[PDB]
Amino acid sequence: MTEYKLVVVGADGVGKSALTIQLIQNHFVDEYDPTIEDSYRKQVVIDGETSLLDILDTAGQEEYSAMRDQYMRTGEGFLLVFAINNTKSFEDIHHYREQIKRVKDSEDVPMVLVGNKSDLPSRTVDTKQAQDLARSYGIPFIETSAKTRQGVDDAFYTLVREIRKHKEK
Ligand SMILES: C#Cc1c(F)ccc2cc(O)cc(-c3ncc4c(N5C[C@H]6CC[C@@H](C5)N6)nc(OC[C@@]56CCCN5C[C@H](F)C6)nc4c3F)c12
Ligand SMILES: Nc1nc2c(ncn2[C@@H]2O[C@H](COP(=O)(O)OP(=O)(O)CP(=O)(O)O)[C@@H](O)[C@H]2O)c(=O)[nH]1
Ligand SMILES: [Mg+2]
Repeated sequence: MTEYKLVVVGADGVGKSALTIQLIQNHFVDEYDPTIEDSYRKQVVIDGETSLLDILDTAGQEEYSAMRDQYMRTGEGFLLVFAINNTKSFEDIHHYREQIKRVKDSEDVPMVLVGNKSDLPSRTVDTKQAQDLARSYGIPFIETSAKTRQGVDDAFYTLVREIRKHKEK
């Protein structure tokens, strides 16, 4: 069975774990341990292909050991998550993309930009700003809410499709 290694990255509090748990368990809860980093799996059918998604939900201290580089390098695609109510989380996207390009040693890594917490009224990052950034990176942009489930399947399935496009090259 086909398997895809997906990694969910971004600033604290943006909703990486809530997104992951929506994908796997189809629900939202008010609280998630902010400290837990681990991998999870879901079996999915995307465009008729059955596959296993192994999802690394990142967390924990900001450290750059060689071991951490090597683990990140096994990721085949990355969700770059920010929250639409947190400008700093959007500003930090650049850094996460640089670290991915560094460990993958490539300017062509499958990535999707994800603007999470789309249900909240307290927007500080404009949709247009995010679209322009994703266009500049050459990657898709998906608006999500882990709370309502808006966009969640689309974000993960779009990342799988980006991985397939890379595999065709
Ligand atoms: C992820 C990943 C990541 C990759 F995708 C790819 C390759 C990587 C190779 C690494 O060896 C290591 C990583 C990696 N591991 C953890 C990070 C992290 N933490 C602290 C918090 C926020 C998320 C979670 C984990 N808990 N924080 C920031 O950056 C935070 C900011 C704010 C304070 C200063 N820095 C610089 C920028 F300004 C942004 N980067 C991180 C990072 F790159 C990598
Ligand atoms: N309204 C709303 N709340 C969200 C959404 N996604 C996550 N949350 C909430 O935001 C907070 C952070 O959620 P969490 O999933 O732990 O984020 P994280 O990015 O995993 C935090 P860490 O970086 O420490 O692992 C929680 O209170 C969570 O329920 C969303 O789409 N909408
Ligand atoms: Mg988390």
